[PDB]
Amino acid sequence: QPEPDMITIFIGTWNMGNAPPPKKITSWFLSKGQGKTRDDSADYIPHDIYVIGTQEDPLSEKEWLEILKHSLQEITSVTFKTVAIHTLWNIRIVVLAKPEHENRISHICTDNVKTGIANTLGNKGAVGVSFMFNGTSLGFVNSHLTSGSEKKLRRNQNYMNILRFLALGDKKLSPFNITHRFTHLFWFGDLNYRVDLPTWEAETIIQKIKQQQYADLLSHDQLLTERREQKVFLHFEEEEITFAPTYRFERLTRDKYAYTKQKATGMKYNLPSWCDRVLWKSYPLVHVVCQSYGSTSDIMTSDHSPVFATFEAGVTSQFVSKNGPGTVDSQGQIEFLRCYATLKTKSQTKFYLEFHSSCLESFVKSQEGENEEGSEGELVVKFGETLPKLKPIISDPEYLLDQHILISIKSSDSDESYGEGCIALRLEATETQLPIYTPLTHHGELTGHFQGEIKLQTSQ
Ligand SMILES: N#Cc1ccc(N2CCNCC2)c(F)c1
Ligand SMILES: N#Cc1ccc(N2CCNCC2)c(F)c1
Repeated sequence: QPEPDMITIFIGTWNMGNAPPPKKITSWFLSKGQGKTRDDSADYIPHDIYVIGTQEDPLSEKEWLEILKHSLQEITSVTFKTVAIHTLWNIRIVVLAKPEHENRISHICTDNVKTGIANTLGNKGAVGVSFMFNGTSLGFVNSHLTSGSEKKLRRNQNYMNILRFLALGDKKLSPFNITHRFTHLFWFGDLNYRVDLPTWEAETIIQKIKQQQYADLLSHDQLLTERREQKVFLHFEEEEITFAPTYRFERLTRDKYAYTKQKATGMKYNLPSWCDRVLWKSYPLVHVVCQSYGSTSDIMTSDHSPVFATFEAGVTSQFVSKNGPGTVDSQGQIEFLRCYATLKTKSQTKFYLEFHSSCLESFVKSQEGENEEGSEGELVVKFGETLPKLKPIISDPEYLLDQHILISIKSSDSDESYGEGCIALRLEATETQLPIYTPLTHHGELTGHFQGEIKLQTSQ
C-alpha cells in the first residue's frame, strides 16, 4: 500500500435557501454545469476528500449525511467515511473521505465562530474542520457572511473575526491563526459579496449574464475588488470565475434572476452576484492546482446555485527514521544569515522570533533583535547572524525539503505576536546560502516582512 504524494479534494458550497434539496444532486459532486467543469472521463473516479459547506441548511445532520453518502455511493460505488460534521445554526460543514484514508486521517478538530453583536449576532458566522492527512495538515472553513450589497466592510470584519477566533489545528501553534496553521486551507461559503453596480443596471447585468460576458460584472465584484485593495482574504487565491452569478435565482428554474426589492428582502435589491465562493491558501511551494470551479445548472430548490471546486493537493507521508521522531538527527540543521524583519508598528519595544515547525521537537525562541529606523520611517529588527541553528528531528532530504518554518515576531514586553509568516524548506540547493522571504501578518492584516538567507544541511 504506497502512501500518496497527491490527493484530490472536492469543495462544495451551497446556500440551500431553507429548502430541502431535490432528489438528485450528483451534478454538484461531479463538477458539472457552468464554469471550469470536470472531464466526463473522471466521473467514476472518487475524490479523496469531499468537503460540503451549506448555509440556510434546513436538514438535520442525519438527513444531510444520508443524502450526501447515497449521492457519492451512486457516483462512485464507494461508501465514504464521515470524518467530521459541525453545524452552527443553519451553517454546516461535512467532511467525507474514501475508506482507504481512515487510518491516514487524525487530529480531527471542529469549531464555529458567531459573527457580530446583539442585532448582528444570531445567524451569520462560520464552521470549520481541520485534520492531519498523513504528514499534511488540512483546514476547511465554511462561512456565511453578512448579506447586503452595502455591507462589504461588515463582511471583511466577519472574515477577520472568523480567522482570529476559529480554533482549529495544532494549539501548540499559539502565535498563529488558521491562516498559518495548515499546509492547505480552503475557505468557502456564502461570502455574500455582491456585484456593485447601480440598481438601475439590473436588466443590463442580466443581459450580460445571458451573453456569458462576465468581465464587466467581475470588475465590480466586491470580493475581487476588496481583495485587490488588500482589505480581505490577503494571501488567499481564487480560481478565475467563468460561471454565471449564483444568486439570486427564482426557485425551480435557473432562467430568471430575482433582484427587485421586496418586503422579504428588507427592501434591498439583490443584483445578480457571485455570493458563493471557494478560496484557498497553501504553504509556499506546495502543489495545489484548481481542477474545477463552477456552478450547477440543474439544482434549483434554492435561490442560490451550488458551487463546486476541486483541487489536486500535495501531501507528505508520516516519516519515520532510525533517529526522529523522538530525537534530533545531527546530520540536519537550518541556519539563517543576514535576517531582518521590517515592521509597520509605530511602537518601540524589543522583539524576538519564534520558529515553529513539525520538523522541530518544539518551537525555538531567538535572542532579541536590534531595532533600527528604516530610510522611509519603518522599524527594522536586525537579527544579522544571531538567529539560532535549528535542529530538525529528521535529516533525510526527502523529508526535510518538504517542511516549512512558521515565524512569529513577538514583543519582549508583552510576548504578543506582531507578525506571522511561513518559510518553505523546498530550496533550490542544500548547504548553499539562499534568499528567504515571507510577508508578516497579524489578524490576517499585513504588518511587515521577514527576509534573509537560509543554509539547509540534509543527510545528502
Ligand atoms: N475517514 C476517517 C476518520 C478518521 C478518524 C476518525 N476518528 C474520530 C475521532 N476519534 C478517533 C478518530 C474518524 F471518525 C473518521
Ligand atoms: N479584481 C481583482 C484582483 C486581481 C488580482 C488580485 N491578486 C493579485 C495576484 N495574487 C493575489 C490576488 C486580487 F486579489 C484581486
